[PDB]
Amino acid sequence: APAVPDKPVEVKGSQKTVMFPHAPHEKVECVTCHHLVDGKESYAKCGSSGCHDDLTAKKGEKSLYYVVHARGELKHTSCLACHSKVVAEKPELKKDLTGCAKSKCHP
Ligand code: HEC
Ligand code: HEC
Ligand code: HEC
Ligand code: HEC
Repeated sequence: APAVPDKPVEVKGSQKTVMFPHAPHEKVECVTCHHLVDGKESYAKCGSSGCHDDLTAKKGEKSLYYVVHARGELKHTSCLACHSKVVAEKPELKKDLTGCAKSKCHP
């Protein structure tokens, strides 16, 4: 597959941009986030046209916000869904991984 980015990359929303760092996720399988689409591999941007291209709505499969922040039952793992579990085991990282403000995602 392509080489994983070695510097934080930009995850553009409609107003905010959150930097995503691959290094701390080196042990997570690529497919967990870059999930298969139509049975095929894809490393395209999450908010690509035809993917999670609704950058303003809070819900719906097309909502980038939803695929990122939902803790609900999803077809794939969201950032918050996994972070909740990590935080359950490492409570000292609650603010860093799940905070809406002053977190590692939203400083
Ligand atoms: C606490 C539970 C949080 C609240 C409430 C919000 N976030 Fe986040 N967030 C993250 C990413 C990767 C993005 C960019 C992609 C996108 O969702 O569009 C954002 C963006 C926002 C936004 C603005 C949405 C927009 O610009 O269209 C809002 C209002 C927002 N977030 C609220 C990632 C993360 C993250 C990293 C794991 C955490 C802990 C949070 N966000 C927490 C919250
Ligand atoms: C979730 C925790 C992830 C894991 C595990 C991996 N990647 Fe990733 N990657 C993820 C995001 C949120 C982003 C930003 C996409 C965006 O919306 O901008 C990326 C980006 C990439 C890219 C660059 C594509 C691009 O954004 O233009 C590549 C080439 C990439 N990721 C590769 C990759 C590989 C090979 C992985 C496993 C070793 C891998 N990623 C894991 C989220 C996640
Ligand atoms: C288009 C080629 C896509 C890219 C690139 C990414 N996603 Fe996706 N995602 C896409 C579809 C067609 C679907 C529906 C389910 C399916 O697998 O066919 C999804 C689903 C998700 C989900 C679950 C959403 C739900 O409502 O259950 C999540 C959590 C999700 N996608 C996350 C995600 C992330 C973080 C991506 C970037 C690394 C990403 N997707 C890329 C289509 C596409
Ligand atoms: C589990 C399968 C994960 C998914 C999906 C996402 N993240 Fe993650 N993240 C995970 C771990 C194991 C860690 C490290 C915790 C530790 O023990 O130290 C992280 C860390 C981050 C961080 C913090 C890095 C730092 O600055 O210290 C960020 C900012 C982060 N993760 C972002 C992020 C985003 C935006 C995701 C969705 C695209 C995402 N993570 C998914 C585990 C998992």
